[PDB]
Amino acid sequence: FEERVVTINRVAKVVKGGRRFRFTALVVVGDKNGRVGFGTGKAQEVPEAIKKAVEAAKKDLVVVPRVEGTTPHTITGRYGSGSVFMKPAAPGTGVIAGGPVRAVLELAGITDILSKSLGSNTPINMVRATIDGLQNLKNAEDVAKLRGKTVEELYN
RNA sequence: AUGGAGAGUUUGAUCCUGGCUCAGGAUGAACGCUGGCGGCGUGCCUAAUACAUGCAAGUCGAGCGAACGGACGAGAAG
Repeated sequence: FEERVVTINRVAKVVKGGRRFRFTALVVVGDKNGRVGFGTGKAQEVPEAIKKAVEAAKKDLVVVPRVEGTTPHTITGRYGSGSVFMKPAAPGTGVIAGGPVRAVLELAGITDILSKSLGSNTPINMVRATIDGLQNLKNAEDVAKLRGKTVEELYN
């Protein structure tokens, strides 16, 4: 699994002595073949935080439906105030996405997509919104099975 | 399906709300520095301010009278 460090944040807890600092890492994990995960890890040192995040991301991996390097249908993934619109694109379009979304889509093995972050730009909520969208993605075969029709009948 | 990227900044730290700021494209542009050439364009946006000088509306003799020019070529031998 490829691993990309989306953000590293120095967080502080106030004690009598003063502020105690730890580092938080947000990491996306993917095989670049329809499985992607995200995890957060916190530690006094950044390498240890990254490592914990990688282990967390591997624990939660989501299967993404892909139609020839794009998504099956347009979707708006929403989590909290985070909102990400993702529209399927033709080959050679490239990944048109910003910041956290790019990492998630690339590691999921999506090479062509149109995306816009419509909500919060906070990295974690953008990632969760993106994952939500991918989770609500559906494939024609499953829709056909659920609706008791052939894929051809689905499209008429 | 031919088409859609975000970032910084309120806190000890946080999530949110929210404004501010930036990365792009464009111009009858101006200014600074610099400057080889060619092709094709563009060039008073302001004082519908005032304007020296030349030029930008004439033509027709197959409408007309008249005037000039007087060829060709009429006479005398100084």
